[PDB]
Amino acid sequence: YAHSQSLDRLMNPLIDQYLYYLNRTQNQSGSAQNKDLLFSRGSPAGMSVQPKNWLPGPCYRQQRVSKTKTDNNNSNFTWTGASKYNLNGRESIINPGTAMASHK
Amino acid sequence: GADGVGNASGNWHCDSTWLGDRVITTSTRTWALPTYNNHLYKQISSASTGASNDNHYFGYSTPWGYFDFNRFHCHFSPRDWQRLINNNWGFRPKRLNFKLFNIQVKEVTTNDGVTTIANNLTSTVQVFSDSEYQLPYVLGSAHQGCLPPFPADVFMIPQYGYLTLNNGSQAVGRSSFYCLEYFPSQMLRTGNNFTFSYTFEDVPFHSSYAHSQSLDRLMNPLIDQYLYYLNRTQNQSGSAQNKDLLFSRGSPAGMSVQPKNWLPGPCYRQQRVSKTKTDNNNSNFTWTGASKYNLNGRESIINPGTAMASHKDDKDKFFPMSGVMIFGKESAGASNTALDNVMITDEEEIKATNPVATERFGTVAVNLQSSSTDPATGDVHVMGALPGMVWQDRDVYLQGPIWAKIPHTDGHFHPSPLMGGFGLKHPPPQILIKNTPVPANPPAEFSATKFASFITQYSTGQVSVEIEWELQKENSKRWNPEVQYTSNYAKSANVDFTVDNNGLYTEPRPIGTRYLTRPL
Amino acid sequence: PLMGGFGLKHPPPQILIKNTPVPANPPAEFSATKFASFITQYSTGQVSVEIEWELQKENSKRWNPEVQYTSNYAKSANVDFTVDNNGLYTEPRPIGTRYLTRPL
Repeated sequence: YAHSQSLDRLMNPLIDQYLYYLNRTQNQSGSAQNKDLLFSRGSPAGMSVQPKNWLPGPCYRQQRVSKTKTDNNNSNFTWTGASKYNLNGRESIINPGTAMASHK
Repeated sequence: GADGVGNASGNWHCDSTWLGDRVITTSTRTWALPTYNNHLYKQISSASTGASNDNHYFGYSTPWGYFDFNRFHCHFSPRDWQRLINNNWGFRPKRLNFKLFNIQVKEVTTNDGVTTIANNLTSTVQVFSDSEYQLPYVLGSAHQGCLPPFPADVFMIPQYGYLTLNNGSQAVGRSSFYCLEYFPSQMLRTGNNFTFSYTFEDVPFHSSYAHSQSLDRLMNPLIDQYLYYLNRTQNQSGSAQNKDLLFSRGSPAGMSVQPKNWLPGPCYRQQRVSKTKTDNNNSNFTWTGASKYNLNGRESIINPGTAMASHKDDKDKFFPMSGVMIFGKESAGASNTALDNVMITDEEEIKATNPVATERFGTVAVNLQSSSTDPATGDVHVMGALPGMVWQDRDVYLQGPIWAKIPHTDGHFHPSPLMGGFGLKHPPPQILIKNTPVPANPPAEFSATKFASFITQYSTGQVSVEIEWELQKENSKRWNPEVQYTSNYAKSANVDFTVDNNGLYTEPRPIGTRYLTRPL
Repeated sequence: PLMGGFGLKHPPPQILIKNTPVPANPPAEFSATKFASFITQYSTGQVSVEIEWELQKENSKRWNPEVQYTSNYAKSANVDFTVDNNGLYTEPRPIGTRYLTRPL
């Protein structure tokens, strides 16, 4: 199956949270810049900032590659700049690696 | 159950009863249900809004309201919460009992400012529970609209809406649209009532204790180890400096160097922030320099993050910028509001096993030392799971949430919801409610076009929730008294957790659970 | 009790009553702020109390008549403990209990 929801978009788009976070650390009074600590409560407007319960899957990053040759850096980096592991002196490329989305 | 119009379909059960290893909480509140979205499902998104790649969203809003009691103060009174906290090493939910009754459907006509409400007796309200978990679950997001902590407080029912898959402001093929009328639901007139029960799965006890030892200080202060370590790599013979390899056995003198059996909890570092504005770097770094995660192109701030101690030592003036629980304050506002109008939670008792959130986890060797190259040392700011690690989870608070639905995934790890509480594969289901549409007079000739003329109406009833909590009693051989949550004996203008002259219930501070002490 | 009567460790308990709050029509959009709009209403009913009193009868060997509470036989504008032309109930004087006589 495929999820019809995404981990970051799990809340109720219609309701605020009863939770707060530190929104501004510098207030705008026309005073150019002036310290301060300002908090706001979670809003549908600012989903990226609302407290949440879970984290996305583990990660071991991999080098990007384009299907159209043009986009790609010149040179032979298949081994040179590929993610790999070091077992008793010898390296082996992490091939299918940790399960990660292929392209955004 | 069901009996005429002039017959109450349920009583006011609001109580708590203590039974050795159990406690039963029972709450009743009066509620009010508006007719949402004028009976309509609406497509909603971030399109033609302020945008921001990290804030885009696609979803729908339903004509349906929903019940929410996922908050400890929905069940425990302050006094109770005190009892719970001061005497119990742990606790958890077992059984749940939900009753809905005394339904009253009012119709309101409003003619020239003169707005009058009457009883529509034959009108019906629909309710049903998502027992099969086929609706997007919103309860585990710390939203508003729970049962009021104060029993005498009437409340408004939250509107139900949900988010599906979005490619910024746009939906995809695999995006899901759910119609709540495509569920069987029970219809109620004024004399009817709805009831329902649930049993919690086996979740571990919330740890309402604090350790009276710390992971590093677990040995016998009086005795040497039979283990050795490399103490000096350069001897002092007055020869300035001269290689050498010197080993010593673990001693009480040098505890920081003794071999040990365990590691502190995982770590994902957060930026420090002072409560007194002065100490803070100038500039607006709340987003700019906040720890966050990157999910399909969009970033989201790791809010309550991995469970870490809030501030080291005495420095109670600091706190992780987005790594603690911040509560409203009744008089607090939307988005302005200063530190004086909020309450920040101090996760202090967990210092004994967990890394401090603002500081680093530790330090790692980063190169292969030798005669010709100096030994190097890197700082480690992010630390994943390690065989031998142990830790506590974030505490829970009287104004805090109780449980959250473990997402249905091919895999998860120590699924304690990150805001604190109980992680349930099958949580108390969502109870959906809704006023049934009552059409106004239609045309005297048939018309296929959608119906738009509705008699406007709302509803009121009582709701009762009863929960059975299993306690884990304390078995301490500690000789000295323990720390307890207490009220300040001294005189005062106001009494903690009461109403003021204007009759507004107010909660002084957040209260955690970890007062009693178990050894490690 | 110093004002006179029966001192009870567990007296007839307090009977608390109250009209149940009936909200007026709420906003067409959700609001977390405390609810303030109530349909104003009151209530009427009858109440009945029934009490069983144990008497301790008199066992007197006194020869001469006793003092009794009596109403004045003589003519009068008003009858003790009644209503007036305006329909107002009125209690002429206080009446204690101690009329019959027991020896010490």
